[PDB]
Amino acid sequence: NSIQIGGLFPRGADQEYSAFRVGMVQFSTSEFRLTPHIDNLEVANSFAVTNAFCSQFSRGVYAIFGFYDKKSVNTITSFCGTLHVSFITPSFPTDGTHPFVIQMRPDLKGALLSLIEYYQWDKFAYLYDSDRGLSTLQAVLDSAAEKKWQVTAINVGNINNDKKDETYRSLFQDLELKKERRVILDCERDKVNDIVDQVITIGKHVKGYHYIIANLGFTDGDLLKIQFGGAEVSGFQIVDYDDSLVSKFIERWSTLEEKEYPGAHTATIKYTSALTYDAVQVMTEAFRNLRKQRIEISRRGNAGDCLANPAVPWGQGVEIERALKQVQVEGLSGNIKFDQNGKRINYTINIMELKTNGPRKIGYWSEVDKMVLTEDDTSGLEQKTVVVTTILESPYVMMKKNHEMLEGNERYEGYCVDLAAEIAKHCGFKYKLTIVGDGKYGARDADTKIWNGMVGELVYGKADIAIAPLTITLVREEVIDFSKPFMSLGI
Amino acid sequence: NAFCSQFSRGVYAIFGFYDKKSVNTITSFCGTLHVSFITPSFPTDGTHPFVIQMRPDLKGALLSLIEYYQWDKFAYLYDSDRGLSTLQAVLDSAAEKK
Amino acid sequence: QVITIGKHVKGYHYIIANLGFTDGDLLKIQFGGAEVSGFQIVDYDDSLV
Ligand SMILES: NS(=O)(=O)c1cc2c(cc1Cl)N[C@H]([C@H]1C[C@H]3C=C[C@@H]1C3)NS2(=O)=O
Repeated sequence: NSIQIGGLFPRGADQEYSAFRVGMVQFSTSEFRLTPHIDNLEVANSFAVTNAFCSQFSRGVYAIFGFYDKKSVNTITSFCGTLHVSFITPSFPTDGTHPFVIQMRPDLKGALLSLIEYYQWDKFAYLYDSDRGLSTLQAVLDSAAEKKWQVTAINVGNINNDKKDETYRSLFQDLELKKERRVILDCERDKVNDIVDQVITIGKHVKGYHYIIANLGFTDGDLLKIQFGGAEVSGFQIVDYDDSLVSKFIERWSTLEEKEYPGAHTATIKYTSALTYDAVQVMTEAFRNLRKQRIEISRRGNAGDCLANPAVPWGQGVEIERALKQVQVEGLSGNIKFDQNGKRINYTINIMELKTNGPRKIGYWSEVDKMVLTEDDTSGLEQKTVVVTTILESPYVMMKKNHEMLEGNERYEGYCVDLAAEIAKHCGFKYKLTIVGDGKYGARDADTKIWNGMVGELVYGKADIAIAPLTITLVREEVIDFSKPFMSLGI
Repeated sequence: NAFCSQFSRGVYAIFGFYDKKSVNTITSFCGTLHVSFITPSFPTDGTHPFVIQMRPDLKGALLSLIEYYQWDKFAYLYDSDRGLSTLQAVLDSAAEKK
Repeated sequence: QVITIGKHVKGYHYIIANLGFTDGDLLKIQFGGAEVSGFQIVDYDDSLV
């Protein structure tokens, strides 16, 4: 059953079309085959989108797969909601709940709100690009108003190429006026690779700055530039290279010839191509389940003008979309589920931070569950809160009256408490205030030399330091050491 | 449907309104078919040919009025259906005039 | 390698000990913030030059 479909592809989406050609024969042919008529045409001109859509409807196909631009989303929704033709896409998700659209890209916005709330920012800059749309820009301003944030949002996308070396210099020097430190980028990969190079030229990647990339292929762009900088760069991934089928596709993908499939003989892959691959899995699961339920899709006639007045559609496409919304397989993004509208739920997004060795994950974020860090505590050097022993003596070390409600190093008060804070301020270490157990100053035992008290805590390696009323004698210098004396007294 | 029907009718000059969702469809037909279109609707953003528009721009006057009232901190309630060009405009002057 | 590891901000200061100071690349650290001085024996302003 070679079933007629239609495909829309931009002039330059060569990696994506090659991944579609791979996924075409990656799994098929125990059954029905596909008849893809490919349209390597533009996406900006909605008249061209109209011509291609009426051409493929003149063909009379059952389903159309491809991309759309923000100047075409209204046209695609307006034709598909009329003519009941199910349309599937990997592009940016739509704003309104529209029928007959399945969209392969998950949400980013709740993830990005989770990331900002995890880092606990208050004031930042937001460089956005207009031509991807403004839904995230609308979403962050509401929570910025509620969560008392201070956003300086800046449009950057309409800047031409021929002034594109000094516009960024004026832009970041205006950011130097408020002395910005925290930048969220929201662009395509080309604008990211343009803006990272201009940052690394004007010298803004030292320790102190902090960058969040709002894309899905965090490692799909260049990261060898600002890897060794000093700035810290975080982003998101939906394609995790650790997994079994992922690494299988990596080995399958690397061994292909570049000449037959352009952009294929690399290690990594674009997330757009990954979703294009999973789209074939969904689309074949559809016609699989319709032969499971044995429902015939016989058109039984020709199609005609797309301008038919009034045009009348066929509701077996409604049943096609109904069976599309029930597809649940595993793919490169993980599990998939759909809503009542065609939007994706049941996804998982990995949080990816850049380190010196390279990228690494620190946690995941689900469709309902918030940010769960994976407890990756590779911090090998923790400055230990050192052991400070003392004893209760007025006014050297005294209890407070409200010690149960307070905690720890706040509970004690006196001369020695004030002194130890000065020592730790001058020396930069961490400390915890402890008490000697046996309640003594300490002397040695007869015939066994067992120093008890505050002496043996330092002799026997128990306590680390002792700021306390201790008297320099002759018999104490042999086992512990003393500084210069700080307060004189007598019997 | 209406535009294809009237160009099949052989219209010499097209006039009518548009919302935020059909603006690309009409400018994409008119740039190809070279038909003069006239409108009282909201003005566009990019310089498109064959579109005459009677509604004047606003953003310069509104920025001048904010500078005259001498403000620093305010709220801004918007609707999306007329477009978001003014919202994109006032944020840049917010970035400049702090 | 300096411009990769990020040592050309305002504060650092470099002296090139050569004769063709402009014969090498200077578009890299021109906009940095560091200050770079050197020597020339071939002056492009002159007539025969
Ligand atoms: N007047 S006092 O007892 O509180 C007192 C006693 C002393 C102080 C400082 C004070 Cl405020 N520092 C001295 C040190 C300073 C120098 C000279 C000896 C030691 C080094 N030791 S000390 O003689 O023990």
